[PDB]
Amino acid sequence: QFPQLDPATLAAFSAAFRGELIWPSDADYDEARRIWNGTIDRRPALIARCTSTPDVVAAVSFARKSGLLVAVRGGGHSMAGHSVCDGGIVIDLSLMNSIKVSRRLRRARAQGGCLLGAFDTATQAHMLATPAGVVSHTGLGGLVLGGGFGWLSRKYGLSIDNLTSVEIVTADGGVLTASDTENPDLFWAVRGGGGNFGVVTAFEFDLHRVGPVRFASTYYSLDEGPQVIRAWRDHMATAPDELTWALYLRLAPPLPELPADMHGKPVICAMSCWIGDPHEGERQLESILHAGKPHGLTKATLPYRALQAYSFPGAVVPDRIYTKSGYLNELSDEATDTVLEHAADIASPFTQLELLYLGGAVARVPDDATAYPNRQSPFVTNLAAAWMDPTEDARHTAWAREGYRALAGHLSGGYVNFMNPGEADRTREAYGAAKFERLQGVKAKYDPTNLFRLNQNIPPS
Amino acid sequence: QFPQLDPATLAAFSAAFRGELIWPSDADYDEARRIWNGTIDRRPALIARCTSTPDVVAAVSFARKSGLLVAVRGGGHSMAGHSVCDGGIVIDLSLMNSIKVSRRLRRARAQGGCLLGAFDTATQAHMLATPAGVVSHTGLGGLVLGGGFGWLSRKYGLSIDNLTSVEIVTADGGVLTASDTENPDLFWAVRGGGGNFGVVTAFEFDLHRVGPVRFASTYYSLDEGPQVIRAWRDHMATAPDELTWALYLRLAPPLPELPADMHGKPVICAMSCWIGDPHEGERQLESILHAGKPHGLTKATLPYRALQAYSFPGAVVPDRIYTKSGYLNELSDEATDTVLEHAADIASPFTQLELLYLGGAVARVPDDATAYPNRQSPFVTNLAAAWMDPTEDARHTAWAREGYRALAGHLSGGYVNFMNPGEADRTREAYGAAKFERLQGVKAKYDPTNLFRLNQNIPP
Ligand SMILES: Cc1cc2nc3c(=O)[nH]c(=O)nc-3n(C[C@H](O)[C@H](O)[C@H](O)COP(=O)(O)OP(=O)(O)OC[C@H]3O[C@@H](n4cnc5c(N)ncnc54)[C@H](O)[C@@H]3O)c2cc1C
Ligand SMILES: Cc1cc2nc3c(=O)[nH]c(=O)nc-3n(C[C@H](O)[C@H](O)[C@H](O)COP(=O)(O)OP(=O)(O)OC[C@H]3O[C@@H](n4cnc5c(N)ncnc54)[C@H](O)[C@@H]3O)c2cc1C
Repeated sequence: QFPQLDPATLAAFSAAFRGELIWPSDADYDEARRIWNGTIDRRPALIARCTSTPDVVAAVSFARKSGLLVAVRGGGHSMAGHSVCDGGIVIDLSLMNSIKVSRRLRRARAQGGCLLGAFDTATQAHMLATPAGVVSHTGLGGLVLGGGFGWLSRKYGLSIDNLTSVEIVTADGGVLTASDTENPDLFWAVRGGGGNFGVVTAFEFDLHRVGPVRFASTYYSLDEGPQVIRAWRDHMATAPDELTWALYLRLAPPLPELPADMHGKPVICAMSCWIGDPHEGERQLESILHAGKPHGLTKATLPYRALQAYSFPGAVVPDRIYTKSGYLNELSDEATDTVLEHAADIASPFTQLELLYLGGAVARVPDDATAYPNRQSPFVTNLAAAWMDPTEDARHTAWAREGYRALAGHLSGGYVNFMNPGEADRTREAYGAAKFERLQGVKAKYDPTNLFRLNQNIPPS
Repeated sequence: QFPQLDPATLAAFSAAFRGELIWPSDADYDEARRIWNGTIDRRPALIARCTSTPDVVAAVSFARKSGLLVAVRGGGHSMAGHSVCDGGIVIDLSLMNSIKVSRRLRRARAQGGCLLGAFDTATQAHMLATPAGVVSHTGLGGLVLGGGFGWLSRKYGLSIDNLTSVEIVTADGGVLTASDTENPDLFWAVRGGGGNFGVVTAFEFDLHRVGPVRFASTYYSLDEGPQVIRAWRDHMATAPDELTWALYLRLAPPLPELPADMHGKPVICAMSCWIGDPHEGERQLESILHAGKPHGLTKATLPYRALQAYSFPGAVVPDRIYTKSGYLNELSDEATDTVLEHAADIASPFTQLELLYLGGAVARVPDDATAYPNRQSPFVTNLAAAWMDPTEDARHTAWAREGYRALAGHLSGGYVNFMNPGEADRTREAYGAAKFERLQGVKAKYDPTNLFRLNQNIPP
């Protein structure tokens, strides 16, 4: 926390760095060191709030020369707590939030500290968009480096499936461009390989015209759980790419569109949208609303930016979280009953068991085309415990582990962006042998000293 | 657009500047110089995309020493076309988009090139908010400098009502902080005085906790205009601050919630929300949804970031715009009949005659407390023509001038942020005589040479 640093190397850093520094003595230190996973409480020796690529260069070099453990933070959403370290440096990108958008080229160049909401605002000024996650205050940086999925994915792929190049500052402090024609080995590995390979300071995306989106959300009783999940599973097997439909098993939020009788009870929250013409969307969405008896139905036609900003409306932002996730190739009747059993035990108002269906454009990309594993597994499940009181940490986490272990025979792989702080040992199984090996090769070449290790880490061969 | 420039001056600029420069022969020049108002087609000598306060200092100094006319651009939304110039320099702030939010202090610090949706995204990470306009790709910069109202304004006041300081780069190239206790004269004037005083590089705002908001939108046939508008004006006179309710007279959008038989027909779009508990919200909104026979009802409970991003679902972004706007102290029956007459002439899809009701927290601030005029006038009406084809410019433009002149007997003042490119002459009437005089005194102190004149200009 207060390590001795060489004064000369510190002075050099300072003259070269135009951003803001935050030291452990400063009034804003405790707030700046907080990340969205409030169970992570770590005290860096320094927070370096970078404002340009040269800033990031100066910070990487200063960390390398100084031997400080490097944490890189984009939006701070790491479910594993990777964006803050004890005793090291946080290379904080959050003030690097610029997006340039060319309407004529349908192209966006976004800085590596951008929030999704900032990105979506900029592109939707021209009615353009590309795929990213569903929660507006997520960081673009960590999400895209992991793959990145959300509302537009079945139609347009992962965020990485629309990435055309990056600017990246590597461990030696060099700046590189990686694309299909420049450093293509590196460009393959950052598309799903995390922060393993250097600090991405700029992402370039291809964009799509995305007009108003017919959206519906509704709640079903858990009593109809088997019928609704089976309807969903079967429907999605053959659904148009334009339909996206997610199920979130949760306590029903105390909202006026729901009967007060249902408040605080476990329910299925079904969220769905049609990426395409809204009169077609009305017809498609209507055909799936009656999976069970619907309650608290909201239907609306939203600009895409509002659909992005919609998840997940509540009075409280949860302080503490714990996730256990994996992919499924098939969702059997026995797996569904497991899901529903564990759902009924849910305790916190903020906890959910989510069941996502990917496939569509995501699956049509050849497996070896990026470092993202598991394109062929269309289902994702996430036991996302979330709560407030730290005295309850044991009970919440036990809930998520029990559900995972009960589902374990059905699960395969794992999305790097959904790993928790105790899942370092999941990296090889999540990527697979062929992928984990080619990633190690690229690690050996670009970060042979493993300067970047506060991520779902790939050690160099 | 290709002036002769001094090599020493230019070299000084280059050395001190760390942003991106765009010259006329660059491939991204034509796209960079386009602003929201597509009727404004202008060619600067230079576009300087600043990336920090010292960038802005360098660009201001350079423009002053070169005698380049200065345009300042935050989000490019100027209804008057002020953010681009022929032959000058555009100090383009769009890359200065960062926001720091303290949860513990309920405070944010936003750079001068931020977009509303970026600001709202950052503060809503902590369930916090402060009032701003209703379209997210609007620039925070020009919006706040002229006042700024939107959904949270009845409860929480104008954007400026929540501003506690600014960092500003003045015409002589100095950097200054202005607040209630530091250069308070300048702090009074930037709250409503536009970009007249320098380039704001950071805005600091107090925030409020804003959770899920109950929201409703519905359409009424224009036939029921007299009773709908009367219901609205009478109800807003005594409405809780928590309720915001606006009317948009327009051709009905081809949305699936509206019957096919109303598409493109003359309607009132009523948009409302309750800033407060959503169960109370459901009750209050139910009470106003039958002002006439409702059609195409949407009700949702939305995070505030989604309410902000909502205005408005449409598949085409309008290229050309022209606005005529005023305040009303009262909306009589004859004024009502006048607006309904002119709304029935709307014969194209993207134009709106908007009818807003402000008051609440906005009218509770003493009138001399900021440079924003017209706090005691609750109504704003905006004839907002919007269209695509340049050959139609004269027809749309005429529609809006005709409505404004028919209403002119009822109208007073004007919101600076709704002025068209031909309304330079309205500045005095907008502010009123006492404000405009206090404003010219501040202008003589901070911008005596009127370097910053591409705004609703206040000469010193
Ligand atoms: C509420 C919530 C909702 C989510 N929803 C979705 C979703 O819908 N879809 C989805 O795909 N994912 C989603 N996620 C998971 C998310 O993708 C990961 O948490 C992601 O890692 C967050 O990125 P970030 O920059 O905010 O996080 P950080 O904690 O800042 O960073 C995460 C990791 O990326 C590295 N990193 C970040 N930026 C850079 C950069 N510019 N260059 C190099 N390395 C970098 C960090 O070192 C760290 O290892 C969500 C997360 C949260 C908390
Ligand atoms: C679709 C749309 C919706 C709108 N809705 C609302 C609304 O709901 N409520 C509302 O109050 N207003 C609203 N407006 C009006 C808006 O407030 C003005 O158009 C505002 O001037 C736009 O700010 P800007 O930075 O985007 O524009 P710009 O064209 O970039 O700038 C406008 C003026 O501000 C100056 N300027 C901009 N940034 C700075 C800065 N950082 N420092 C100094 N000078 C600066 C410019 O020189 C120019 O004179 C809206 C505008 C549009 C186009």
